Amino acid sequence: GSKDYDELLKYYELHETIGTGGFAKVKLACHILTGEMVAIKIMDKNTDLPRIKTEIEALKNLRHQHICQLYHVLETANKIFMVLEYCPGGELFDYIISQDRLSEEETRVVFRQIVSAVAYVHSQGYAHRDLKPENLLFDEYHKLKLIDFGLCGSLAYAAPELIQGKGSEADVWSMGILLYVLMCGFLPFDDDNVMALYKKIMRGKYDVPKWLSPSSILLLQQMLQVDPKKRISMKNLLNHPWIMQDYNYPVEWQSKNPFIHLDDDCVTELSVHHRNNRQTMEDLISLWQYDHLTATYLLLLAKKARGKPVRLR
Ligand SMILES: O=C(Nc1ccc2c(c1)CCNCC2)c1ccc(-c2cn[nH]c2)cc1OCc1ccccc1
Repeated sequence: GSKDYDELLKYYELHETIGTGGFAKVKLACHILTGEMVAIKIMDKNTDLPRIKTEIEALKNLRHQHICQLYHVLETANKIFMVLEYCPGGELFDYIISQDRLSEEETRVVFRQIVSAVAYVHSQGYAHRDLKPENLLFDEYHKLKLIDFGLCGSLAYAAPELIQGKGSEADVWSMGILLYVLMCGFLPFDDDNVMALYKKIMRGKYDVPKWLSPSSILLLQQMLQVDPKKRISMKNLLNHPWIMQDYNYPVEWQSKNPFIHLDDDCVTELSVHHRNNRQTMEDLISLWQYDHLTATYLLLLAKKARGKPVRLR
């Protein structure tokens, strides 16, 4: 009887509704061809348009093993549907509060996935501008994926010039706020009034607790430079000693999930399902229109790395 869930329910089986906040709620669901669990961000357009499409059109052109992958895309008459990677681990935010502060070791593993994500985003020419621990999840395998692109509670991680409206280096500051929140358990510049914080952010003076490594403070000092030209570049960030402390080899920000290389095993299987020549489907898949076929393929080689047999229904 669903009037708007026509197309969706033809390709997915609905499950437990999550995310309820009027503006958007995410319901997990099962891709029936692949039997693979997905999350679907449901938004009606009665409660904006461009900010969302700026996120979706970004996500259309970025693929990376630490960005929450976007599959099919669907727009109803008064609704919009986005299916994305399954991220049951939850926010890194709650993961922070789970165990008070985070060890330098544990903070190092989380953070290097973050830089590899953000360093790849910058290669393609985008900046996320809104980096908060509420915007990065854990997949089924404790890998980290970033969401809520949108811009391409959110002021504390904002760079000084981002409040000045005066360009990728705003994230290097945001990641510096992240790391401080990671190893400790609190923010560099927070307080109850927004007026006082603007002052503290432009002032750039923040405390430094007991437990922090002499290697950390250096890195944060290079990251929390109100001078964006004196802020540390992404190039030096990928080779930095704190980042190469134990885990000792360059941050592999190179996307291992490509727009260019189509896995044969998945495309051979996909062609027998549609009754096409394999060469015919390969070019068709490379369109990446983010309709059903793209969802089927990208959850098929995902099913492959999952270890499952590469089958449909
Ligand atoms: O599948 C997602 N989340 C998710 C799935 C299962 C469970 C949990 C969470 C909470 C842990 N215990 C219950 C199991 C999931 C995947 C992608 C996106 C997403 C991708 N772009 N934008 C949003 C959002 C998702 O959720 C939203 C969420 C809900 C509660 C907190 C944190 C996050």
